[PDB]
Amino acid sequence: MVVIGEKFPEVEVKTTHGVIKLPDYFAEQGKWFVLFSHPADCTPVSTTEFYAMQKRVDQFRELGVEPIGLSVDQVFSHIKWMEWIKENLGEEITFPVIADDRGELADKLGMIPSGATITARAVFIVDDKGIIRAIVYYPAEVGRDWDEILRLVKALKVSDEKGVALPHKWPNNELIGDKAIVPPASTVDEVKQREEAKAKGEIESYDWWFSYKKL
Amino acid sequence: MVVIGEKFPEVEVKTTHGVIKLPDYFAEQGKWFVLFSHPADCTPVSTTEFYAMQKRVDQFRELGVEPIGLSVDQVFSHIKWMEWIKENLGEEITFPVIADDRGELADKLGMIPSGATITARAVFIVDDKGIIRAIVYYPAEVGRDWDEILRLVKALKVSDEKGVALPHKWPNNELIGDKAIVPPASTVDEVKQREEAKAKGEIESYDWWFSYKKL
Amino acid sequence: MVVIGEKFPEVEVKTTHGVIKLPDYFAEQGKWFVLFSHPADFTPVSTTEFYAMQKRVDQFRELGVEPIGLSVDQVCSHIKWMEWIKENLGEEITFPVIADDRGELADKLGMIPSGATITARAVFIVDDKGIIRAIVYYPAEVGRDWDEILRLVKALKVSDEKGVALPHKWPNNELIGDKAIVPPASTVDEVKQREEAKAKGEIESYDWWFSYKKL
Amino acid sequence: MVVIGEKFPEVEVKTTHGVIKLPDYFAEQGKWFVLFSHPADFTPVSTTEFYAMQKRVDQFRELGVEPIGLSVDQVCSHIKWMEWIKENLGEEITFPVIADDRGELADKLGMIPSGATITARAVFIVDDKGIIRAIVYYPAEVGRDWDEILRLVKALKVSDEKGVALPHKWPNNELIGDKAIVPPASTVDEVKQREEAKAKGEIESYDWWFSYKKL
Amino acid sequence: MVVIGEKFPEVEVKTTHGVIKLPDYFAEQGKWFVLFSHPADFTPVSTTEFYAMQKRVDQFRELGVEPIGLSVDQVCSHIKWMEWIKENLGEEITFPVIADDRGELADKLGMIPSGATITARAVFIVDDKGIIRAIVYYPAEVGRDWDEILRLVKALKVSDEKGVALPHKWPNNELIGDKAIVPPASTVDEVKQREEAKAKGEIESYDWWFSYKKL
Amino acid sequence: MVVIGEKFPEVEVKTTHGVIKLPDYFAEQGKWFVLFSHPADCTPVSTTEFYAMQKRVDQFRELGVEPIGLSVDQVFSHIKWMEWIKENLGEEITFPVIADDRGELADKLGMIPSGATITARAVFIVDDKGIIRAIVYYPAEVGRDWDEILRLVKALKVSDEKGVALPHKWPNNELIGDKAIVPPASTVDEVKQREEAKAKGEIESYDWWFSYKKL
Amino acid sequence: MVVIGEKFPEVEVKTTHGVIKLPDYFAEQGKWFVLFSHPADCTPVSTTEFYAMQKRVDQFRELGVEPIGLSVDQVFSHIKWMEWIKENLGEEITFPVIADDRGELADKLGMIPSGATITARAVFIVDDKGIIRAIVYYPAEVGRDWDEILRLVKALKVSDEKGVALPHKWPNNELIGDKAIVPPASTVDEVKQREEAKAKGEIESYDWWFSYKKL
Amino acid sequence: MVVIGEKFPEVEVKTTHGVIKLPDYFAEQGKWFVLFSHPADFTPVSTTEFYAMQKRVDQFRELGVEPIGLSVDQVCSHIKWMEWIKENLGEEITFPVIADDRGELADKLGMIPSGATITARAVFIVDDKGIIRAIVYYPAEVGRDWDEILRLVKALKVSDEKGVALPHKWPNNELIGDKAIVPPASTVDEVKQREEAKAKGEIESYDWWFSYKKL
Amino acid sequence: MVVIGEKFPEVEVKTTHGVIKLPDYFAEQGKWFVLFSHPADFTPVSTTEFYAMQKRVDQFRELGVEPIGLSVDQVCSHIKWMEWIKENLGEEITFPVIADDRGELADKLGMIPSGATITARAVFIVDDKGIIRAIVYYPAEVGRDWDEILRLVKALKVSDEKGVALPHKWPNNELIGDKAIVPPASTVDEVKQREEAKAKGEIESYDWWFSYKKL
Ligand SMILES: *CC(=O)c1ccc2ccccc2c1
Ligand SMILES: *CC(=O)c1ccc2ccccc2c1
Ligand SMILES: *CC(=O)c1ccc2ccccc2c1
Ligand SMILES: *CC(=O)c1ccc2ccccc2c1
Ligand SMILES: *CC(=O)c1ccc2ccccc2c1
Ligand SMILES: *CC(=O)c1ccc2ccccc2c1
Ligand SMILES: *CC(=O)c1ccc2ccccc2c1
Ligand SMILES: *CC(=O)c1ccc2ccccc2c1
Repeated sequence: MVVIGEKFPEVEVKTTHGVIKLPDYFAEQGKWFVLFSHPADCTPVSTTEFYAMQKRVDQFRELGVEPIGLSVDQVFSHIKWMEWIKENLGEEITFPVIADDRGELADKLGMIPSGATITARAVFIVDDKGIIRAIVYYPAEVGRDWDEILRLVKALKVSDEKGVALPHKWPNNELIGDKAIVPPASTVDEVKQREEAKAKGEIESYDWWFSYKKL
Repeated sequence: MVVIGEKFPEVEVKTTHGVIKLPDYFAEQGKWFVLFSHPADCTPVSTTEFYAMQKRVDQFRELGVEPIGLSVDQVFSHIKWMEWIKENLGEEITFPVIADDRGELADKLGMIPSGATITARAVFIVDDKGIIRAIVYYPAEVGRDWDEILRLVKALKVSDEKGVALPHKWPNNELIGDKAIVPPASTVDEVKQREEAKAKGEIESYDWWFSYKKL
Repeated sequence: MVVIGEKFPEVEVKTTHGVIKLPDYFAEQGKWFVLFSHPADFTPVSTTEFYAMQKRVDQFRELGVEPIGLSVDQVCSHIKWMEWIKENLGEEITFPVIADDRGELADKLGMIPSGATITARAVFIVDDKGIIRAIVYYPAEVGRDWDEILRLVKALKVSDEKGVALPHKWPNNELIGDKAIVPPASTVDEVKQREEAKAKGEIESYDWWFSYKKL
Repeated sequence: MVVIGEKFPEVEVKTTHGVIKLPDYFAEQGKWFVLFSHPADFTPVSTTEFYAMQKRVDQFRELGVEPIGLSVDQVCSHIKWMEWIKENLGEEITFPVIADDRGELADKLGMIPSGATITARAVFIVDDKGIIRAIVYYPAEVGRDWDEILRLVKALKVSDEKGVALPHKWPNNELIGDKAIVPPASTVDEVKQREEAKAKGEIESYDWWFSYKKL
Repeated sequence: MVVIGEKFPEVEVKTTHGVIKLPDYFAEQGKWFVLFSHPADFTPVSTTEFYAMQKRVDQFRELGVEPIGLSVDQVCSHIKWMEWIKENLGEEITFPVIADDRGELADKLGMIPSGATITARAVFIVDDKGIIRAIVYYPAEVGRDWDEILRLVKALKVSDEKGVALPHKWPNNELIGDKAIVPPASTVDEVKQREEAKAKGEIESYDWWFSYKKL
Repeated sequence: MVVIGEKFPEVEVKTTHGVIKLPDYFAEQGKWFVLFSHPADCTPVSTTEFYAMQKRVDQFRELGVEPIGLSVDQVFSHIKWMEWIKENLGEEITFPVIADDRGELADKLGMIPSGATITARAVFIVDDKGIIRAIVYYPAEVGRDWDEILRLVKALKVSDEKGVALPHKWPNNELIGDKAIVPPASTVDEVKQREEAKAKGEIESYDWWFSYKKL
Repeated sequence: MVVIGEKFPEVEVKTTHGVIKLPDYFAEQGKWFVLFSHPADCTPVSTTEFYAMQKRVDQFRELGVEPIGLSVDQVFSHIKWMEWIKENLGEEITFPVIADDRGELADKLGMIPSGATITARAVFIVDDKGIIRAIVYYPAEVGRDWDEILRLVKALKVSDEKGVALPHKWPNNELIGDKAIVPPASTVDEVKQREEAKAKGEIESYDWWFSYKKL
Repeated sequence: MVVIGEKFPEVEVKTTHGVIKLPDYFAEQGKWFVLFSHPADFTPVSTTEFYAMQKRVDQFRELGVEPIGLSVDQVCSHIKWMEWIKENLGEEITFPVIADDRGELADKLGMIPSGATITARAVFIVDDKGIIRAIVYYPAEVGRDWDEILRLVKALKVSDEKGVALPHKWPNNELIGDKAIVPPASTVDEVKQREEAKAKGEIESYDWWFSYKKL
Repeated sequence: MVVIGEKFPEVEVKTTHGVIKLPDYFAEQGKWFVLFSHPADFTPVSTTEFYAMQKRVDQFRELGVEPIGLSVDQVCSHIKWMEWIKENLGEEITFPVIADDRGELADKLGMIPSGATITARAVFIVDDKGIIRAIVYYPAEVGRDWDEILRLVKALKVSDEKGVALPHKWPNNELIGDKAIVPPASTVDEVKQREEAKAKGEIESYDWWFSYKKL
């Protein structure tokens, strides 16, 4: 019961890093946060996701995006589980993990499938304004791909710094490559695009179909 | 607005290939469908993405999954855009594209962003039984990856046809590789199965809940 | 839904020249507007229409009448259509083009043919009081004639300011010529003037009702 | 939300010994169950309680009463917690533990304290007929005493077998010792019956209502 | 009907010590109170319980908690029953006994069994803030044990002033003995804090969550 | 809640002489019952009415009317209070006393003095048909007069064996005296039913005003 | 349906002394009223009742209570009937007699028996505060006793004036005599000072609850 | 409330001859009834009218009409009134007397004068069809004349049994005598027939409309 | 729709004596009026009645009451009818006759029979106050008797001047004769000659309530 572009509910949650409020603990220091949920149905796949997210927690943090886990568990079970991951899989877990009980956040963030209080492997990208910028709902049985979520958060970043729209499989589109397209003029072209085209920058056009930055 | 597991609503949707009873046009014939969705026809990102997904439509077709597009527009715009893609890109669109003007289904499926009348870049994987099986909600500025929607529907089909859960980034997991994950022992008697199955060597395991097999 | 002499509905809508409300945005600067709706962008007959009435827009502008296009598309590809016309036809486009979606305004002006969702070729003359003065509905397959809408607007301005009525084919009429028609004598006392003003050479007449003056 | 004597709510619970029907599963084999809710897994007080219940689970079972745990946790981390107990405290847990996520059963039993979402330390004695016979609600911070729940169960059993009432701190009451208390005479034939029984010395008494017999 | 941690309902009731507003009488005058409810006056089990409660009312009061009885009876015959106890059992009841007719409070406290009018054998520990700390509903047939209620009140105090949690059967726990339990490390930084304080000799542990200090 | 002539509510309720059903227990043997309910508050007055009712229960019984007390007490307190009567006022109470629960029978009869949750001093005379013959509601503070209730019952009997009406203060009226009043004739036929063989044998005529059965 | 203690329903009723509001005429005059009622005018038993009521109207009024009859008849019939009374019985009825057509007031007070449209023989003693202090409901077939109502009123004024409670058959109780009952002690301190007062001899008692004083 | 020709209300009325259905207890045996209403029994004028109605009750009965009295009184006091008349005046009243309680039928027939509560002196001649044939309303102060009601009833019977009209003071008319007036000729051919019959001796007449035949 | 005692409705009526407001046209002169309605002019029975009213209009007027006719006719037909009466029956008609337009006064006076639009033979006695004292409703077929209406008006006037009630058929009563009936009022001052004259023969009596004097 949330959509893209809606404010994250600014709620109080107990994590393995204190008790925080979400678009305060991250939005205040101008941080995005990738809030990824977990069912308690499948928790060997959750383990692989936690091993992978820590395996690539630098890439998220270099981007200025804070990973933050979530599940309907208690904190003590999570710290014990993450210590198991450190012991068996040789990997710390450095990001916080929310512990919502009775699934209040998942009810107010729409992560509860109907007929089962948890079946969704949900990911929310929330920007430094607190805007829910992208949602993913994998099934419990299929572990996600954090390379894809890395690509999505890189694309959300680039579209924010450079105001562009990011093609399919950017930056490995088969037609284009890594070139991000400037959103087409919703008014007369001259307002920005003719001023800023290859006459006055690297906002070069692509056969008059669009303007790309390659940036 | 909708969640996984929840039934796909019954709705009559007009498409470039006719008018269909959407949850049943594929279910009755035993097909899955990736109801994906773009903001507006002829947008360059949506064009790169229709191109890419029709270039992967074969791989969606070996898996019994039928692509279908959606947009809050008219079939006229869909067909005009499809024949632009036809002539100008060296490939033609071979999947129905819904005209959901009036936003009857996008509202229903939570597909429009907050404060908008246009649709986001959504994907709904719906299975042969008409059950919403997966969702993603990319924003308009970021285009999907269909390789990672192959991997999600490849993994969904494998989990349905073999009763296994699939790890992070399967079949490219860094702990396991392509080996699935068998359901964890959720019973003390079933736990005793996993220490003997590991000892028997039938499956590999880490801790009687994280058990994986080459299958 | 509308008829002649009815107030043009108060509507807020986006255009290639920005977002305006157009019962009275053109009436604020005391100008008339010829709202013409065409079926689809990048269709050749609509392109000939737009090119021709850009070719003759200085004649509409001189008359204090502001052309404004319309179709159920985006300002996206309205701008791109204008750019294509500029390139391949050597002609700018200098008038707003409403991107009324959902067929909202087109449903209030009743210019969606029954059994369709694409606009016909409608034209509405609206005067600087916000009142509809003429409607035409050409079918989608027949391009209009802007020379005739221009003749309409010249004649209808002349009637508006000089209190006259204009004949068929004015100012090229076979009987009268370019002379207008004075309001018919709808009273016995007025018949006295006409039967007498005809004998002073201010107006010519066929009878006391068919009285016309050179102006 | 439940009271003594009320029938235990008919529910499905996923224990660590499979999925069972509560009022029934223990009813068929002529068994009571002491259902005790603890707040969370890997909790210190809960771990002392689980260790102490295992140390005297046989005393509960030779009474015909089967301890069953409960928590807002998951069957994974119940076994993992019970495995921790096995090698750290040397006492392997042999009774089921309900993994009542979303607290729903807890919500029906009023085991969730005010404002919280985790459970308190509740105990429900339920007999063969699925009737709640006793309830305690300790706070999360105070560990229960299973010797008092044993004493309560022993007394609850004797009052059914032998139709008596049991004195305070039976079988170590100050006034009586281990003699039970016959139900008080509630009519004038029963008071004369009691005084005649006290005359024949079958029972002792302090008065006609407070009459007790060794049993 | 009420649960742990709830505010004791604000109500005035008449006792053998006068009419008192009870969540406020000994709340304002700075004391906890143990509200215990017996089914009827001149009941033998209730008589043994009142005898025992007066035997350990000194121990209750020296802890700052005041016993208060309750029954669906009159203040008349409450005093008559206490008088009977005084001559027959040779010790005088010093604590107030609420006489709530028609079971107003006894339904506000969910303290009458199902299919009954008489009250069960309930106990409510309430702190000086008016907060229900613990609840124990015993069946009419089983007399309570006030040594367990003393243990629970001692532990509730020690948990309030010393900010700890108390193990099962404290201060005679099997694993620990009389030593309290420090609240578990709910954060990974607190996990290091417990790990380091363990190598400071002031708490010892079997793990980072199960830590128990000396007092 | 009940009026004259209305059925006594068929209720089962527990007495000092065992659980009985009211309109039926006494109508079995076709004898009436006088149900007198006292408040549980003003014990001293009720003590004097129980003493008086016992002093004249022989006169009530030989009339075929069974006294039956009622109160919102417990049978233990009741039949310890009646023993107090026997011990301090020297007469055994020998009539049943309903110890009703919640005052349910008080609600069935509307004997509640307003504002309070207790009873007034009600008296219901119910005949061998379960019909309420008379109703008295004294206040809690004023004892009744059973002698008056004696002559009300004697009159209610004699009015049934003879079909008469009984004058004021019968049989000690100062005008009419002992003699009853045969109901005045309400049909011409009844007029000759009153003028039969010496006017029904031995009913006399006062002057001509009424006929009476003197004895 | 009105019980002891309820405010008398404020009604406007016609009487043989004009139209009068009931909880005003006597309340706003310092007087209580004994509102009695007979079934029908001119009936011999009701005539004896009216004769006796007029014979002791002086005793009633010197006591502060003034009688007011009532019937479901007309004021005209009361006037005629009282003329018969004055001529034949030689007593001029002085008190007002209500006449309520449709029996609305009699319906508010439950004065009409079931299976009847006429009134029974009711008596409502109401104090100057407007509160119903006593009710009796005799049937039509039994004439009332105004000596009993007079004793009740004498006894019920003394309760208001002297703040006591009056025993059975006061002032001719077979235990006490004419001495009233002081409020029972409802506190252990009150109990103590009750034995002190008995020792000092101001009151005399059978127990600490049954204390009486000679006035 | 009723007019001539209106069907007499169907009502059950308690007479002194038992309950009867009033319009048709006499319509069944083909008797008319003269319903006459007096203010009250034991009224001096009403007694003279009842005496006189008895003194000519045979003339009414031998003529097919049944007298029936009415008052707002009880059926007794009619019986007692006839007994006073039978002994003091020597006439035993043979006709029934209605006693409508609470003025039901009096309201229906409009015989309660304005500002009063008892009936006036009404007379309703009702024929064996249940049709009100005549109405008189004398005031309470003026006794009626039953000879006028006799000649009115004789005239009504003649006019029904001869189809004729009866003159003023028939059969003692000044102009005509005992001869009855034939219905006036309401048609020109009926006029001619009357003139023919006048010139036949079949009728006499002062005009075609004022024709009378001896009968 | 009117009853005895009401004020005669204030109306404007056109009579053969002019247009009057009749409730007060006669009231102002201090005169009663007997308003009588016949069905139609040139009706035979109506003609005998009009002849008879004129025969005794003197003894109506020497008594203070003015006859006034009424019918739903036109005044012109009224005078033509009086003229017919004068020439044929040889007598004037000196009282007014109302013509009401389609019966307004007749319909509000209930003079119109059921299922008809003409009047019946109604009579209304109206005193100088404008109060309806007596009503008769004869049918159209039965002529009235003005000697009885005289006796009624004599009796009404005697009752108003002498304050008595007139017996049946006064002054030709069978029992009393021509003597009136003195009121049963008490009037302590007045009732002394009611006793002495009772033995002086001035006031005779059949009983204490049935008393009559020569007047
Ligand atoms: C959670 C998990 O490991 C697992 C494995 C296999 C499954 C098959 C079908 C449905 C759910 C499954 C979950
Ligand atoms: C499977 C699961 O949920 C879980 C919870 C806690 C754990 C602690 C240590 C090792 C493994 C765990 C697994
Ligand atoms: C969908 C749209 O706006 C569009 C843009 C360009 C086109 C070119 C050729 C044919 C159809 C087109 C449609
Ligand atoms: C609507 C839009 O964004 C767009 C972009 C590029 C186009 C190229 C050719 C034709 C139409 C276009 C529309
Ligand atoms: C009020 C009540 O229930 C009561 C009153 C007097 C008593 C005397 C002795 C024993 C019990 C009593 C109870
Ligand atoms: C019950 C009793 O003894 C008592 C005493 C005095 C009272 C005064 C006013 C109202 C009720 C009372 C009851
Ligand atoms: C029942 C009634 O109205 C009645 C009864 C006896 C009577 C005696 C004398 C006079 C009137 C009576 C009326
Ligand atoms: C009501 C009734 O029966 C009644 C009323 C007045 C009377 C006066 C005199 C004689 C009898 C009467 C009866």
